[PDB]
Amino acid sequence: MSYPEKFEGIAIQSHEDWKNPKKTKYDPKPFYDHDIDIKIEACGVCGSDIHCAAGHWGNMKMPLVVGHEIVGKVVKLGPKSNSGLKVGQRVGVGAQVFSCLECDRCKNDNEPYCTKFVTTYSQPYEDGYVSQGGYANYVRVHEHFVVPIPENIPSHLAAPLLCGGLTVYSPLVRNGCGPGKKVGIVGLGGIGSMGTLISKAMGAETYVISRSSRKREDAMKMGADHYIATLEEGDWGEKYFDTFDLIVVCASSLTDIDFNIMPKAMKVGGRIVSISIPEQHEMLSLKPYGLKAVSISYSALGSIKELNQLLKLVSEKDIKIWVETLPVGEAGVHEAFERMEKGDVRYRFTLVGYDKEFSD
Amino acid sequence: MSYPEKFEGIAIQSHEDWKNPKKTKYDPKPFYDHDIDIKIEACGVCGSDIHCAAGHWGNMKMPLVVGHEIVGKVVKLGPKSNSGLKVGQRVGVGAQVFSCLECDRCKNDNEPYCTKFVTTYSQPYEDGYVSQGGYANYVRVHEHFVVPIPENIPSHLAAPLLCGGLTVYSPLVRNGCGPGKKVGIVGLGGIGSMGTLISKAMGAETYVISRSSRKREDAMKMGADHYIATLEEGDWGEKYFDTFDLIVVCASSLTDIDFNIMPKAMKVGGRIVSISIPEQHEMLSLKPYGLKAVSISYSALGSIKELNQLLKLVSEKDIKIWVETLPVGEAGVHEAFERMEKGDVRYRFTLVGYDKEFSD
Ligand SMILES: [Zn+2]
Ligand SMILES: [Zn+2]
Ligand SMILES: [Zn+2]
Ligand SMILES: [Zn+2]
Repeated sequence: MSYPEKFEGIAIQSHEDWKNPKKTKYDPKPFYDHDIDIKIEACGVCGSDIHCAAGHWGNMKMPLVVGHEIVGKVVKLGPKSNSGLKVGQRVGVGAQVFSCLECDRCKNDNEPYCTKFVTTYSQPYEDGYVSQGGYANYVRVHEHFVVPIPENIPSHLAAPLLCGGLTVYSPLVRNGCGPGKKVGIVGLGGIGSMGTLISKAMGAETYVISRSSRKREDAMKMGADHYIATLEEGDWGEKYFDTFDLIVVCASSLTDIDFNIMPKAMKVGGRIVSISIPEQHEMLSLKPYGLKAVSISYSALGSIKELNQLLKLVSEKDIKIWVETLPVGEAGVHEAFERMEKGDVRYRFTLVGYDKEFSD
Repeated sequence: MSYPEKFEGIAIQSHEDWKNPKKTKYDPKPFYDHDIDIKIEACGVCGSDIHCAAGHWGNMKMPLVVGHEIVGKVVKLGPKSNSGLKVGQRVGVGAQVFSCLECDRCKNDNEPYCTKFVTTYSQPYEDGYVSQGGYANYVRVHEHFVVPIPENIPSHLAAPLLCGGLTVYSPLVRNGCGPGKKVGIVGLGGIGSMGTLISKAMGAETYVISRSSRKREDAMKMGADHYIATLEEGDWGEKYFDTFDLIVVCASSLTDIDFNIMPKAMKVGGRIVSISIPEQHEMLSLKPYGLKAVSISYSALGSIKELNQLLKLVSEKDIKIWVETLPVGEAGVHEAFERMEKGDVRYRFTLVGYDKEFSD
């Protein structure tokens, strides 16, 4: 039925047919004093969306509404709200929808790494409800995770930042991506793109590192000071020896990426940071010997503090990311999905046209 | 014969009988304009010494004089010397005996990571000679790697710093080991000890992390604010969850050290740094998933700049390391070796009594 009691959205019915989501009606999460209800109007299709649906993460309780690069308007503030959000205000939600907010890690701004962390969708809250939202009309989120969206940034062009962009940003900021640093982006995909842009925006000689050359042109349109085609190198680590300060590996899987060569290209003290989460059956594997004065680590999402920093940056220096809009709906999602697997996206798919798909 | 033309020392004759070195006479490295000849009077027995001799590193050209925690006196400066060393001066030499000194990494103070790096022993120079020195009367080293040894630091108590100590120091300094930081030392062995001391000396709440409790008493005598016995924990990473900033793993091998638990105990941004080099057939193996906001890397020796920093620190705050002297000679080395394998050392063995073992 109408808003209040029931939410509607394009939802997965079975991992078996994850490519065919059907519009569905479901009960929202119980509303809490700090929660906020946001009427959605745009949602970036995140690679994670695809892996989840396909069940690459495991068997998830269905039905299931995916999507977590949300940009909608505030349509109802809970009793104890104090974040300073007004009703009808333009807001965003990313991958995190809950945290404890009391631990050291939260107070210290590392909510993605909280003991009691909960993700936007597919995860049951401490009370049982399995997080939904995304490819739907409304999403119910705790105010700490809802953010203001700068005026100049358009919805379809902001949403992707709530997750993908943030994901690249966090490690880039945290590891000094800035003036005079040499940064490599491994995998000019959805997240790969924003990182390439975000990276430059920060003033770092950005190198884009892909396999073929299919994307050389784009990487360069994006402002990448350099591009590297692995298949055309034999030993790129050898050629680019001692050049990088930081390399953020953001690629769907971690198979076609030899991790015994990469270190060579890192400066003493260099850092390789992966943004990936592949089909569980996968593991990041590399020869130990090589981590000689070069560290390797993994990163998850970012802290809302940073999510804000990014939005601001994307806003202040007019960062135009590459998005191709699709119409929300059993179809749009389908295409969206279909294509994302084929890798047939000009980097980011932002679902829109929410207004004319759910009605009243 | 006498000094000039031939050097003498206790040398390995075959990996097969690496425990029975025999006093030997061998031709020094050709003398070069910056080289320096140091008459040895003390040399710390380094774990590396043991692995090399045993052939854990591979088949090495024999005879072979091991030892690279050298402390002797300057007995001959080469033509172009300018380091400012005087003759008869007290000096030290560690594991590095050569570098290019022109590359970025050298000028930038990372000579251990130089393209043309050469180690004190077992390595042929760009000209062919296989680096010796250590358990001998004289060692011939390029001035860049010979260092002044503070007055107050006794020889047998300084030598171990030239390698072991430096090895722990480097990563500790480089990763902020200091006031208000929580640091863990994994493996209270030779290097483990100095690190425990050095660490405290710098003002870091030092935790010592070993297997049994056999060393609890010592670790505490050393000033360790805490001690942890793995075998008595079941899940120490769980108990010490989110506590460490840095952990330096300095243990002979890397087998009895589960690396899927350690990350848990690291703070977001924490760092695990190994100092180990095990019997080649070995590899540092751990579940990928865990490097969540925690990085893992490896480190080699230190930069002479740091080697100096350490000597200074050990000197200014009177750091007494744990050394048990032995008499250089077919015997002393034997015992030294024998014991080091059994692990029967109160941390560091410093060979001495060089004066009365080689004569004229
Ligand atoms: Zn995501
Ligand atoms: Zn928390
Ligand atoms: Zn050594
Ligand atoms: Zn060099």
